[PDB]
Amino acid sequence: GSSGSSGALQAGRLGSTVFVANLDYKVGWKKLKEVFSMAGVVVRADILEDKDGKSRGIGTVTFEQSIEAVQAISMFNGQLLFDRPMHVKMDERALPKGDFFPPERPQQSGPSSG
Repeated sequence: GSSGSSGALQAGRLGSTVFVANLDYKVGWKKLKEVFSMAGVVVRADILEDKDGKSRGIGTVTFEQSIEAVQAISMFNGQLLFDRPMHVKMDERALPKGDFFPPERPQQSGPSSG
């Protein structure tokens, strides 16, 4: 069987979700969320765990509007929390919002007929 042909790329950095890494064990979804509350309202706040169960210093925060999300990422980008720098980067999976329509406008004109 073939090795394993793969393919991917990053074309469209959209969304609000933010990936947080290098967090303190003590830091819980509570504090994390409460903190991110600054940039804006956290629609969904939770922490990422591994097989063992203990958080690997990685969390996830979801704001309401992109604007708010961005602010946090920055205001938190390189922020020293509990004597430990946090890593807030824009999420990868940019899920849509069921909002998109094709360009359809009522325009008809062309008086030409032999």
